[PDB]
Amino acid sequence: ATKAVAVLKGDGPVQGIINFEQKESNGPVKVWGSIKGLTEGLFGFHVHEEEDAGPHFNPLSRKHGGPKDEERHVGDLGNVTADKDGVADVSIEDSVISLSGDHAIIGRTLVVHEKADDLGKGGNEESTKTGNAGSRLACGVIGIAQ
Ligand SMILES: [Cl-]
Ligand SMILES: [Cl-]
Ligand SMILES: [Cu+2]
Ligand SMILES: [Zn+2]
Repeated sequence: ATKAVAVLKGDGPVQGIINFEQKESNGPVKVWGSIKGLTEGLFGFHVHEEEDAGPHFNPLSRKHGGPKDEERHVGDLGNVTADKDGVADVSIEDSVISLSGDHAIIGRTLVVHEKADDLGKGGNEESTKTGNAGSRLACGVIGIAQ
């Protein structure tokens, strides 16, 4: 098993610790943790390309989708849901991201957005790029667990 952590920080109050674990080099990745400082609602949650306003991590050159869509970016992890006091519990199992190999998400940037991801079902081309999720509230590099 390979383990990773991203520490989400932003310019506002949004912060959190997100864990990743992958038992087999080609097995599903479990993603979990809590994000605080939000407001009640749905917020886009993706792996972005940045390592060093960049696009979603997309090594296979696909269009944007929800996590369970046949057409999606590798980074497309959908939405997290925060309650009235601004806490979202993240618990995701994903088959497309990986922590090893040619397309490993290690070193890329995890992002939580200001608004909801429309899962590529929106009425414009932007929907097929970013899900119309808007600006970033918090981000953090995905690093191998120390
Ligand atoms: Cl980016
Ligand atoms: Cl907005
Ligand atoms: Cu995003
Ligand atoms: Zn995407």
